[PDB]
Amino acid sequence: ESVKEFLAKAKEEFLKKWESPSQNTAQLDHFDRIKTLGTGSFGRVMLVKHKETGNHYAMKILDKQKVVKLKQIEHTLNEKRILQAVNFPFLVKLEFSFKDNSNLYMVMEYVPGGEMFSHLRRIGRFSEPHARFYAAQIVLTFEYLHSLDLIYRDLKPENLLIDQQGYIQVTDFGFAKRVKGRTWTLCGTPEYLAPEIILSKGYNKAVDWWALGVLIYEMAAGYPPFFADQPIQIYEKIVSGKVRFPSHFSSDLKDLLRNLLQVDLTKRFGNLKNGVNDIKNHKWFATTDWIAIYQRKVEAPFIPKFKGPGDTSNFDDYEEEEIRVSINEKCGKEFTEF
Ligand SMILES: Nc1ncnc2cccnc12
Repeated sequence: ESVKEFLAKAKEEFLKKWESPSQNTAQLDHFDRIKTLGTGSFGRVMLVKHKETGNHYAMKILDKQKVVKLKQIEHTLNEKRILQAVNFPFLVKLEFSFKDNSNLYMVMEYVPGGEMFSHLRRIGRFSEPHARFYAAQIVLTFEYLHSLDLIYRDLKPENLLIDQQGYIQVTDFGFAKRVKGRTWTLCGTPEYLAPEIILSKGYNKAVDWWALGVLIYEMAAGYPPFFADQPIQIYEKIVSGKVRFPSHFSSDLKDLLRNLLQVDLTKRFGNLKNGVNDIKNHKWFATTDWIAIYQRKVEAPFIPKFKGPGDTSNFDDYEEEEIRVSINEKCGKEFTEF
């Protein structure tokens, strides 16, 4: 009942913000630009510093004209509307949003420890206790999101930031969506796509649980279970029903992964009548204190090395390009609700 009442209150608070989203809560010249942290086909993420408070933030900047061209309008409205409405210990916090003639802006707490991707590649692979610590946070985050009728759809090591206490902060809600029933958009990263996405079926929250299986495999092995030079070759392996496990995997880990990487979505863990409890009660999680994880009372496997809230040493170097704002408004109608 404690879990039921927790999720009931979580949905109440989410729906209130979902129905009346915040808008236009800062502007660009409130911030100093420090460094580019990441870049993509229609946007980038910048470390900025608020000029009055001195607080650091990660500012995601989306070029409206490129969003329209790459057909991401609904997705970018999804991302901001969901992000301003959620509240959970392992979700990055959105502090401000706003738009101008050229760009959409989402200003989030800056997580200085870097992406899980970098740490995993630097160490090679995580021990099973280490992987289990991160996986538990994802299980709880998906329990939270799915109860709000949200699907995340972009689980991968690059989107999991390690914070100052060594806990996960999920970033990038670019593909997240509120869904009652099924949805159909082809999106995600090829290595992490469930078979039903590849086969163009109407799919549901089960694709997140599949992605968790890929993520746990990758954390524990150092590479994802379906790998190839071309995406088409990755897709053939995903739909085949065949995964090979390293010998060092425990029997409990292999058993959990066979049930998360179940190609038949009606037999996949997290999508059965017991929902998430088939995962939480699995023998691989027998040592996990779910409440202690939620309360951030478990000592983390490692704390990232960084010097302070403005340290960027755990992120990589990108060409520094202008943040240009046109003298004319672009795509005003398409982003009216942002
Ligand atoms: N919130 C963030 N904090 C730190 N680095 C990031 C990189 C990409 C996206 N978001 C962030």
